[PDB]
Amino acid sequence: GSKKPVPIIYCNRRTGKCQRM
Repeated sequence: GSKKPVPIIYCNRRTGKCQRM
C-alpha cells in the first residue's frame, strides 16, 4: 500500500467551468 484513490474536482473559475474527477 502506497497510493490512494482521491477524486479531485477541477473548478475553472477562470473560464467559469467546474467539474469533478
